[PDB]
Amino acid sequence: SKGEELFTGVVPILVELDGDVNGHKFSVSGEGEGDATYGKLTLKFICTTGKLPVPWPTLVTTFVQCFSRYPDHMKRHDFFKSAMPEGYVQERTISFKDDGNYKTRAEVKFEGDTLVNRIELKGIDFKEDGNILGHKLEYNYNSHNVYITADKQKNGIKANFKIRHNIEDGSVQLADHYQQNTPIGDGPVLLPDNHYLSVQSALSKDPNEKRDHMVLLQFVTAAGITH
Ligand SMILES: [Cl-]
Ligand SMILES: [Cl-]
Repeated sequence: SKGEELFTGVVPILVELDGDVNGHKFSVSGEGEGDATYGKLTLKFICTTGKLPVPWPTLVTTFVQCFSRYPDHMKRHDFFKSAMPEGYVQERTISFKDDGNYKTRAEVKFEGDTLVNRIELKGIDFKEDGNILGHKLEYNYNSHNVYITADKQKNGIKANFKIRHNIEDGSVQLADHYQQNTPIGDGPVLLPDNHYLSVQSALSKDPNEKRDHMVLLQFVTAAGITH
């Protein structure tokens, strides 16, 4: 079907983010590939402006849910692939409990044969000595569920979830995520019933890379519709 046929193989990915958090500006480029048949992503991100002024884990969710594995019985409800190749706009607010928030606007679409995620991120109201700008968050990542609902009015979807970032003192920082996705163009989309994505993410470093960077391996599987 439309869009999902573009994901049967391994697809190259490009990620590009312009960020400004509390006035601290940065840019990040990423490259890698996705194999939606297995829900599999492999990505490497490089901060092209120097040192990243926020913890890498805080950007994971912002840096391509069209690569989720939708089981065959759920494929009528895979919005993200259905919008391709024209794509979708993905907007989020990420509210760090007792700290500031990120607002992200992204366009996810094909440019030629490459799946691109172009993002602008703005962060406001952060504590300069908080867990984010104080770099108190551990370089690790928990497994989470992403809860998806249809947005009939906008012909798209919403999602809600709460990321839990381990802090170096053995506590956890909550990062509430509010998400809205809108298809690009007048084409057909598959609006889903309520369901979720089960997401596991592993963060590492490239031993040969001297720039500030993050390697991400992620598995995402849709679930919650069966009966
Ligand atoms: Cl970090
Ligand atoms: Cl969760």
